[PDB]
Amino acid sequence: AAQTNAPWGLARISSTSPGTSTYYYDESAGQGSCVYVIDTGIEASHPEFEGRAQMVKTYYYSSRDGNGHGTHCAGTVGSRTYGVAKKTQLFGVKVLDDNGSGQYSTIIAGMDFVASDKNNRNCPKGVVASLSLGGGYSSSVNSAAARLQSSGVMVAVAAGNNNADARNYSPASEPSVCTVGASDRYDRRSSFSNYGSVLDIFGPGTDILSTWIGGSTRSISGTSMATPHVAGLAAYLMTLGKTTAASACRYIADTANKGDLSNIPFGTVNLLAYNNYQA
Repeated sequence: AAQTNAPWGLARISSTSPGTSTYYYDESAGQGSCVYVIDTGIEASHPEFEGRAQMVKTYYYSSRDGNGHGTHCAGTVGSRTYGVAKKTQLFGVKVLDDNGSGQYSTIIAGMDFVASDKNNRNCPKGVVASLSLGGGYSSSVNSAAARLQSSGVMVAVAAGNNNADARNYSPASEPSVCTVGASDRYDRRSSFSNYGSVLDIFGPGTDILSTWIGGSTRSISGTSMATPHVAGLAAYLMTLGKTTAASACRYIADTANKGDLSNIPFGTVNLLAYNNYQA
């Protein structure tokens, strides 16, 4: 299948060179997989989700996304026009308030919730969790992310937007999950992207067009935007049978475009997520 005039990040993950405009992908499109987006919520009524999105848990007064961040991330995972895995099932868990903030105790509860809730869902091709959030180092937050990964869920987390070593941020610094940095459309490390040896993979993160609340769209930037590219790619590869939740991060690294990024500090991997599609 091919989507012409795609957002640049989708085109980039299906190409060996920057500057293309077509997203090439297998028609299976993540069908039969499930992605939990743990964030500010999802506007599930957005036409771009086609009935495939559902809020399953909130830690606040409402399940509505009153911010937009979670709806944007979910759109990069699996919306029709802006998504990597266009037939996946999306589940929203609202651990961040409508200002985009949340306490660590609530974020931990949301991770433990997903590890249990997935056993009540029909996800024959596997389960992914996308965490576009983080803060200062916490061994309790790292431990919760490791539990979620151990329970059989492919966990992808943002490296953070401090132009610093991700070792000092959580859950970015948990080794057992997939830690995602951000790149721009000219194959540079995004100027805000964290770096360091704990990074596993880079994805498109600068000027990412996706869904927004009120049935709208907008472009924003962050490692928050790179993470759902990798989460959607994992769901897509699990549906194709190429990998499992336990090994998807390693498989994505193994099959990545290597050495193509600039402004990568010594000791950080030079790997850009790639779907290896062949017509």
